[PDB]
Amino acid sequence: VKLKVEDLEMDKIAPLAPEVSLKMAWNIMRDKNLKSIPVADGNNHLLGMLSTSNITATYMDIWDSNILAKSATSLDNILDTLSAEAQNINEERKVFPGKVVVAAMQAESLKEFISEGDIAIAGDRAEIQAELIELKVSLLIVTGGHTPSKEIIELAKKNNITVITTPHDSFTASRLIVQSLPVDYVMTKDNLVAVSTDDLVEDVKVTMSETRYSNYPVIDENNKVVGSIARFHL
Amino acid sequence: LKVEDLEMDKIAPLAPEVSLKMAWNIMRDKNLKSIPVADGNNHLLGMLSTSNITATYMDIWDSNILAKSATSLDNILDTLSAEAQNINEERKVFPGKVVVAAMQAESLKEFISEGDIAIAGDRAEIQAELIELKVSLLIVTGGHTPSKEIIELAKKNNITVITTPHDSFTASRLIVQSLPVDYVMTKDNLVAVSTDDLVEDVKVTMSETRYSNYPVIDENNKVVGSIARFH
Ligand SMILES: Nc1ncnc2c1ncn2[C@@H]1O[C@H](COP(=O)(O)O)[C@@H](O)[C@H]1O
Ligand SMILES: Nc1ncnc2c1ncn2[C@@H]1O[C@H](COP(=O)(O)O)[C@@H](O)[C@H]1O
Repeated sequence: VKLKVEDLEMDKIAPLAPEVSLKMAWNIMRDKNLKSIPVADGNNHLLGMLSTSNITATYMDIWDSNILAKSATSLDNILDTLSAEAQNINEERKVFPGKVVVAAMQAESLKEFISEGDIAIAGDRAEIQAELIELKVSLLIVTGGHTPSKEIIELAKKNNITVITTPHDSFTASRLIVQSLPVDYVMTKDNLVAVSTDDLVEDVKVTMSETRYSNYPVIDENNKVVGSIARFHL
Repeated sequence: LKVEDLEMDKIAPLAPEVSLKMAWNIMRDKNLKSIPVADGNNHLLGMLSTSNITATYMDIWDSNILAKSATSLDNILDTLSAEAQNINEERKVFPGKVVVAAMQAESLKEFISEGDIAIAGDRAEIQAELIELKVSLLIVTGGHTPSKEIIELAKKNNITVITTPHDSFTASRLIVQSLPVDYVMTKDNLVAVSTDDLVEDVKVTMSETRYSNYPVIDENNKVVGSIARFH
């Protein structure tokens, strides 16, 4: 009998969940030396492929802010990525709709640069933080590990502004934050070339030579993601 | 069947001083998982993967990174779409850390030290104090070219000063794309293949590793391209 895909020895790795961050994804991938990994849903049906090339394009190619918006990046992803902790959470805002801005300026001229719904990265100055609150940023990120005073926190409570503290400095926090993005915003979703447990190895061969992908997700006869295969397993 | 017989990617190798940005553009546009790096005589120096680029962006705490890597100013200018208003022509290296000068005048001394790379806005006072602190590189944001006065101060004190159209957040994201490929690429245990090898023998070689591509050399040890399992 000719060989089928299940007859091979492949990478039986658990697919990623679509809500996990680029950062969580890269750690999982790097630690298995994977060039790409499947994404699946709660029922373990194929949603996507995620390549290191996708991650990289996301860093190397961005004019676009509201990126946090378009990706619907969640607060948990930002806290994890910035090793941060929340002092107040607007529990009814799931999306941060504006752009990321380093509040470099002094208090009076912040309005020329920072709008309602923006994500502002500020330092340990109460004056700055109060003005960012009055401007109704969707998220205040305070740097240097300098947890804000109770007065500022109560003002965020009053106005329902999400406020968090990271130990990182503004530069570092600016480099990190894009690692927060969920995989599902970055992964490939269309024209997925998948392979069945029961396809003949000789058929898969043909199929694989048609494209140049590092890996192909393997799906069982019940349509569930079982792992992935590469040219190397042939 | 000889390796040369086969059909391959005939891609020109990267020069080792090229930035990650420029390198990614060439790869992205030729759809390359990896690419050879070679010297000015076309002898093999290394292999550069997108994994090596990504790892550089994800896993980095290490400032002085600009220093460790001898990142050049032309690389920073390109990446930041910047213009130089003064240049210290006797300094190839920027040795300190990158710091966003978000702070106020009198407080800068606590966070910024001599040799640092300061990202600043359109404030003469701040720019002047940064100069007085002897930063290696003052980067000015928002397309806000510094005043003649600030320019002459940089002149007398030999401080490199440049202006980028980008804001501080974006400058901070971009700057790391400046590093030269040779700081990032794999250098050792390079697995290469001769134009004049048995295709059956490159098959055994290849199965012992999981690399996307293997660079191809002729019998003069010149890099002619690369091949993959695909081929
Ligand atoms: N098996 C696949 N089917 C369809 N698209 C893929 C597959 N694997 C990767 N991709 C996508 O195709 C591009 C190149 O993938 P890769 O070869 O894995 O670097 C990236 O956008 C991937 O997300
Ligand atoms: N042909 C090769 N020989 C030796 N090392 C390589 C080769 N290609 C890539 N590498 C390195 O091995 C690691 C994985 O590369 P890749 O499989 O191309 O993502 C990266 O650090 C590469 O720089």
